[PDB]
Order: sequence, then C-alpha cells, then structure tokens
Amino acid sequence: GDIVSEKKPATEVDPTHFEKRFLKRIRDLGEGHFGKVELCRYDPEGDNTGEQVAVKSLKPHIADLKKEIEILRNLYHENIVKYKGICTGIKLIMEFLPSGSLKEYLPKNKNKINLKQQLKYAVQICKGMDYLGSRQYVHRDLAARNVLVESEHQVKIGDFGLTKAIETDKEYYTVKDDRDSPVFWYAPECLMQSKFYIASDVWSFGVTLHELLTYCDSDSSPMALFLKMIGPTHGQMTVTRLVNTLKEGKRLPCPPNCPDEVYQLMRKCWEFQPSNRTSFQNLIEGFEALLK
Ligand SMILES: C[C@@H](O)c1nc2cnc3[nH]ccc3c2n1[C@H]1CC[C@H](CCC#N)CC1
Repeated sequence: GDIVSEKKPATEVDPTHFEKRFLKRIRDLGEGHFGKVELCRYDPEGDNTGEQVAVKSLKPHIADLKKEIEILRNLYHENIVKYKGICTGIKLIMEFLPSGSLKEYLPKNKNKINLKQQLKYAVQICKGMDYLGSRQYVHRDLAARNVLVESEHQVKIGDFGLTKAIETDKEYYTVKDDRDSPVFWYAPECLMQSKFYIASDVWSFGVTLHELLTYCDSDSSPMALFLKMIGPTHGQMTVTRLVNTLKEGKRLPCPPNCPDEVYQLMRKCWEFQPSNRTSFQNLIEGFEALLK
C-alpha cells in the first residue's frame, strides 16, 4: 500500500548544541599554531540579538581539541571560563568576556587597578589553579594572556589547550610535543626533563604574577626581561642559556612599585626544586594575609 516511513521521535533541544548555520563570525580573539578563538554571535533569530560567544576551532589535532572540550565541559568554578557547548569536525563554544585577557585589560586600566585589586586577582588565579590541581590536571600554559577579565573584580582562567591529566598515584606528566613551549614561563624540570608537576604550574603562576604586577607592559614582559638577562641573539641555544641562568639562581627582578613582601611570595614560586616550592593554598594564605 502506502509508502512506509519512520515514525519521528519527539526531538528535544540540547542547549549545549550550537548549529553551524546560526553561528556567525564577528572577529578573531586570539590563536596558537593549531587552534584559534573567534568572537561569534549565535543568532538563530537572525536579527543580531543572539548572544555573543567565544568559539575555539582548529586551523586548517582534532583528538586534542576533543580532549580539551571534555576537560572544560567538566570544570565548574567561578574562576574558570564557562563551557557553553559544541558545534559539530568540532568547535568549542565558551562564554565571551569583552574585557579580554589581562594583556588587553591591564595596560588600559592601570588607573582603576591598584595593588589591592592585583592581589585579589592573584588569589582568584590561585583558586582556579588549585581547583584544576584537585581534578588532577596540570595546565602547562599559565600566563597573563590566558587569564580573562570578567569584571574589574573578577578574573577567570580562559584556555586549556595544553592541559593534561596527571595519572593517579603519579606525580607528573611527561611531554613529547614541546616545539611551541612558552619557555620563559617554564620551570627547570619542564625545560630540562620535560616533566610537568602541579609545582610546575606554581612556577608559571609566579611569572604570571610578575606580568600582573607590571600591568602586562610589553617592555617588561618575562620574555623581554629574560632576553635582556641572557642575550637576545642566541637562536637555538636560548633555552640552555635560560636553564643555566636559572641554575645560577638568577630570577626575574622585583617589579617597580611591588613591595618586597609581595616579591617574596613570588620568589617562593621559583625554588629551583619542585618539592621546595610553595603551594597554591599557601599563596592564597599569603595574599589574604597581605589584604587584611
Ligand atoms: C582578546 C583575547 O585575549 C580574548 N578575549 C576573549 C574573550 N572571551 C574568551 N573566551 C574564551 C577565550 C576568550 C578570549 N580571548 C583569548 C583568550 C586566550 C585564547 C588562547 C587560546 C587560543 N587560541 C584566545 C582567545
């Protein structure tokens, strides 16, 4: 008799599924060598009223992006950027923070952001990082460019492209791809043996705190300052030159107008040996003591 077809199941909406046809690119926000993030509007009504979102996609590594999505999808913390969903190849949809990262926000808001507010941001970054460490992750890319500004009073860790799980009962993750490491943010064990501990993120945090205290000025950046300390024309010998400097005991200097008590907390992040470094919880205590 009549053509047979399939009875249609009632289709619910998944609020975490973003349809490609409604996701409209506004502009680039940032990138790496394999990934990039764009500002889009998700505009199903087509009248430019939809919400703005940050969209992370691959540059023309799918497995790594899917792993990043699964990591972020399951992080819930006020100082970690919010997962919104996916668009499926696959794109990661996150909340968009108009102020951008500390690199964008700090140079423009020096007058508004005093030492007290910097310390509160420092606490917030530590709380986010301590949460990540409690989920048994190492971030491996903690720098001011990856700290987003939600408001004058709040920051969030805003990218997880290099984040890796540390195996249960084990203490570090060993890295293989290292061609694009942010070496001027990396602890010695990372630079020398390619091992990543939670203590390695504490080291990076120290450097990120330096950036925050210098309002992310490009002439005071950890790279600029290190290249001054070791020489800017060593090419492929740069990292060995860096490693030796750190071995000698040389560190980034105290930022202008940074009180010594703040600088001492920073130096505890940079004990040459991972086991000798401060923890994120102890940093929080330290900053809070300075705020009260
Ligand atoms: C301006 C730029 O720093 C920026 N503004 C953002 C606003 N909302 C966002 N939500 C998620 C990221 C994000 C944002 N990012 C950058 C943060 C760092 C990443 C780095 C990883 C890549 N690609 C690029 C986008």
